Amino acid sequence: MMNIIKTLFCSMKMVLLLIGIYATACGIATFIEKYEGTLAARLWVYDAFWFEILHIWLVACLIGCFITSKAWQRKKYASLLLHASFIVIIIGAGITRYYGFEGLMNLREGQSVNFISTNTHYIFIQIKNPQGDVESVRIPTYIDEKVNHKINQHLTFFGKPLTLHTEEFTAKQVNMSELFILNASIDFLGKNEKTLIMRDGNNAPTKENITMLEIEGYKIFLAWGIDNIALPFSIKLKKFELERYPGSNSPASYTSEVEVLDGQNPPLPFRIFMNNVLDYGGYRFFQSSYHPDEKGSILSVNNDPGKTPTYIGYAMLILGVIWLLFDKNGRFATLGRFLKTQKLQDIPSMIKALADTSSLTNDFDRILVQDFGGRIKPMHTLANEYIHKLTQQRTFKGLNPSQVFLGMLFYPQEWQSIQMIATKSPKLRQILGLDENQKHIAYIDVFTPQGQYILQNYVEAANLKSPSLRDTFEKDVISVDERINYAFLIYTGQVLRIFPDNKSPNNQWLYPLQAISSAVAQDDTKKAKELMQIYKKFAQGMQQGINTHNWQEAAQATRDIRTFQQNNGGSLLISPAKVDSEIWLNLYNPFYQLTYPYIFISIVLFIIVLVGILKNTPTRPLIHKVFYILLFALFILHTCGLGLRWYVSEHAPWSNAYESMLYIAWAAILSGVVFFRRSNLALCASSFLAGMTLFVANLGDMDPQIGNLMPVLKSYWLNIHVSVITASYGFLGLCFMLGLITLIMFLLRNEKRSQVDCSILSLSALNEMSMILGLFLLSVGNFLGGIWANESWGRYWGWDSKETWALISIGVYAIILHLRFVVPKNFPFIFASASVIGFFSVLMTYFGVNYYLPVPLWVELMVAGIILLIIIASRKRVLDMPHLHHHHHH
Ligand SMILES: CCCCCCCCCCCCCCCCCCCC(=O)O[C@H](COC(=O)CCCCCCCCCCCCCC)COP(=O)(O)OCCN
Ligand code: HEB
Repeated sequence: MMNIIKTLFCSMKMVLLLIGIYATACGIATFIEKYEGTLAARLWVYDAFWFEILHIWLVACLIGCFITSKAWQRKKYASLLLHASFIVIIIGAGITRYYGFEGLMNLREGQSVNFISTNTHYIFIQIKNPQGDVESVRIPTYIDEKVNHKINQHLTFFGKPLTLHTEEFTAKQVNMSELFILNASIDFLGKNEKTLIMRDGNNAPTKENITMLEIEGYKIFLAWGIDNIALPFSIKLKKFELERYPGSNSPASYTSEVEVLDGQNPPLPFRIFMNNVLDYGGYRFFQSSYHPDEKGSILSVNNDPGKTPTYIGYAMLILGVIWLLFDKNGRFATLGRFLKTQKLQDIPSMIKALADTSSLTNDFDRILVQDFGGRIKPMHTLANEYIHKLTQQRTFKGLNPSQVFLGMLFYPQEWQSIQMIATKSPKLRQILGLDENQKHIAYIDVFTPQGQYILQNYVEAANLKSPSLRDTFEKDVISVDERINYAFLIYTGQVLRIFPDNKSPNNQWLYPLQAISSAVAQDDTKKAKELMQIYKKFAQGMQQGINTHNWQEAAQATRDIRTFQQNNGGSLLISPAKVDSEIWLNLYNPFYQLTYPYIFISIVLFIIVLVGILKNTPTRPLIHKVFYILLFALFILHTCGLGLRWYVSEHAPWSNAYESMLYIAWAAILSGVVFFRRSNLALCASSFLAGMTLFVANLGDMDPQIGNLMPVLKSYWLNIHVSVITASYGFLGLCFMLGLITLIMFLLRNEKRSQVDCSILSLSALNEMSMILGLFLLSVGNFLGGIWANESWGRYWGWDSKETWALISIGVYAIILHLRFVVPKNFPFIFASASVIGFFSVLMTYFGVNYYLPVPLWVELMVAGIILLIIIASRKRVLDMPHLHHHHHH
């Protein structure tokens, strides 16, 4: 009966302590991860028995706390669903612990492989009992080099049980032989002995057949290394392939094209692009690496039956959050009701010579060109995309993208010294030099004084391992290699994919040069000279134009080009009206500009409402009318622009990732405008959500902008995830601000102006509401990351830097909220203190981890002020939170 459990003291008082213990453990894990720099941290905490008991303790106490609170006598269903989920989540992780297979699969031509090779290391012990039997055991013993654990496993049953010990990693490798030597001792009745292990290479234990001991009942077999597991079906390669970028002989994309077969089930072919996955059984396969002989490829493999229950838990959690945010008698709506109750050829001047014309651009935008992905495009968009992926700036020093495109084409050697290419990490620039706080590099910078492309070796080594989770640097090298190859393609004309190779579609659409040299010269063509003199006139007029500025000869040349394409292309020839309309859209669309107002308006309305409640009198409805009218105007403009988007582009609002989040922002601002011509803060929140979603979506088309043949980060899950996390941190910052304001106000009250106490209560309520929103959004967000990882790059959630700390933020804010039930009185001041203090978890997750993947006394200057403020303000902390009052009272 529960009376004993009450003497176990399972109640909020203890649930808080368990959550705090879990948080501090998952935190300290980060520091030991750094200092040990290895899996040793997982040895101490993540996989230790600590959690394997603490999670059960937690679940049981949750159950007990709901029982003692009689949560099911009251109806309260939405909150039940919420804590119902976490139980499902944790039990799912639990099952994932025991049944989570893992390993690597070595696919090779004509091999017909059956074995997974595990990355989990193991030691092996076997004894041929005098009965010549096979008693065997496998012990994990996951040491590598930074940790050398004393084994304590002593099991066998043919006779007097085995006992074993490990001493020291006395390895002597020379890389001609992989001598991972290690010394150990073994015990048997009257026959204890000392031994050497010498683990073999990570490929497979075969040489470790040492056979250290022989006597029947004493014969022994020891090994240390990887084990293998057999699938129920065979796999083989059809033909591996690895394309190169032409300008660097560097790898572009992997392709497997494998086959699956069984002894009676006929073979099934299957295809795997570098981002694709195979699923035939419970197993799932991720292509992750290729052997440098380029005749075999490695697949990452996982099986985890815990997936479906955990997904059910995620769905339950989403539904619970959405339901609780509106269910009356929920704390959020109840605080809302409380609030409502109380209320040659040099660079300089070439930029000008390009910019101040626009005449050619007005028509060269109108040419039709291929992306060589397979899609025709109007020039403006292709050049926009190329310039945007080279320079992440929406615009350069000048030169609307088409202008810089022409410039790089026909004044190349100058732009070759311009710092176009963007680079993130300073480590990469450390190879190229000039390691200031630079944002860009020049194309010349990547070459030796000789013709050597210097980054080639770094990238060639990195791409072989980059597809998995990796250091930033391992991503930056390949991104910059891609951008460099694209700039090479922009040079020497290999992007001006104008001329069709045949009158019938048969579309390849050749370059300028090899068009003349090949198809044009090879085939009769006749249009040879025409095309020759057309392109030559183009080049001549352009190279003259920088001098004369009345270069319209290139404009007539462009008319010639367009007429040629018009009378040489087939049905692929888009109508001129549609081309004009597409460019017209790409210029006029609002979604770039609209990022700022949705934020600014929300903040400016929020601050004035804050000034209102700080003096406890309500704001005149005049401002409500004004700002609702402004939101209405922005909404009308946005809706019409989005409708025009749908009208011009057939992208079917179940569209590309970019437009989908535009529709989500539309929905958010709509919810704002339609249902809430009642309360200003609803406009604030709705506009802020729409603004954040819009900004993240627009950014999602800037950096991930496609070039050719490479995939990008357009996955719906990742975009939603980033947007949610950003909004959550915004809400949490607002919480921090409000709490700090409460702490300051506590200084002011002197019993002469009791109104400030009603203001205190109002602010505490608003802060708690905003923190509830923050916590719910952060909860959903953090798990969307685990969803994304599971379906994109690999296994699942995994104890990882910044992930544990997002979990710590969740944990701390959970502590803060339920806290209500523990602390008996003076809730306002307590809550203000905690709301300010807990912000450091978000600050960690956002900035600090990037330092701690030291004494920056800036943080000391911050925390000392916070501490002294709390100190002094505590002197007058006596207030309470009733829910029925007016005027002098709340
Ligand atoms: C259909 C099949 C039916 C089978 C039969 C019925 C079911 C029997 C079930 C038996 C279950 C026995 C075990 C129960 C206790 C296990 C508790 C620990 C579970 C756990 O740690 O899971 C981790 C998963 O990661 C995680 O992500 C854990 C989730 C996150 C942990 C915290 C929970 C979510 C956040 C909210 C917590 C509370 C908020 C405040 C903190 C494992 O680790 P791993 O993934 O590395 O495993 C791969 C290792 N090779
Ligand atoms: C998501 C996040 C979160 C988390 C993590 C949590 C976690 C928790 N939690 Fe929670 N909760 C929550 C969120 C939360 N939570 C909310 C939102 C609520 C609602 C409030 C009210 O309604 O009151 C609650 C509520 C609640 C309550 C109250 C209800 C009644 O009626 O009584 C309790 C007791 C609890 C406990 C708890 C515990 C023990 C734990 C550990 C696991 N919670």
